Amino acid sequence: AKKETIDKVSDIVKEKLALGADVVVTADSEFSKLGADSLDTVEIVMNLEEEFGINVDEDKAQDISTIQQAADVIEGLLEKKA
Ligand SMILES: *OP(=O)(O)OCC(C)(C)[C@@H](O)C(=O)NCCC(=O)NCCSC(=O)CCCCCCCCC
Repeated sequence: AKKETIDKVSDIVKEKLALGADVVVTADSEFSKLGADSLDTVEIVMNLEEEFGINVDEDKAQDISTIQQAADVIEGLLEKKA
């Protein structure tokens, strides 16, 4: 995934887990480290699915460990369609 796609996901996540002002997010930052809980984590994918207009199961998003990890998977879905 490019730096642009990462910024979009990071922007939404940091905002979802906090204000994003007092929180630092990186492509190497793990979702668990950010504090993303079960109630939050589900919200992260929910917003991304709506923002990116895609659909992904939580089971598949298991290989996700960092922000970019999800970014790469999402980019793949976009390429699949159209
Ligand atoms: O929701 P919470 O109160 O945290 O409940 C936790 C729970 C008690 C259910 C615990 O037993 C639990 O987590 N069970 C499920 C197994 C588990 O530990 N899952 C961890 C989820 S973390 C995860 O998936 C990290 C990546 C998240 C990616 C989200 C964005 C993906 C976009 C494609």
